[PDB]
Amino acid sequence: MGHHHHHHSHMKRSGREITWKDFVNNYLSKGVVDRLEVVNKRFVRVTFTPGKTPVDGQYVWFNIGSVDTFERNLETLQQELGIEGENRVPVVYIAESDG
Repeated sequence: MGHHHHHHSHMKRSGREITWKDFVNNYLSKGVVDRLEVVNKRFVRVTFTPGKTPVDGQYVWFNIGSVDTFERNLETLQQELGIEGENRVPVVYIAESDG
């Protein structure tokens, strides 16, 4: 049960640091990605579809720096891989001043 874990602990970034190319091939094109949550605009968390991996399943992430560059590449990437409205991966902008 992933319910009993360290709740009173800081978000250790997100999880495992991956590259954009690894993201595309092993996750994005496989449809196992639900959404891309851009946390504090520093990086993007690859959110897995609820069922594939739990919270304890340890989510993956990648640094972008240039949020603009991330978005241009993502929307191009989607139109290349034939992603239409249903497979379009929702981009959720996150920015807590705490981080």
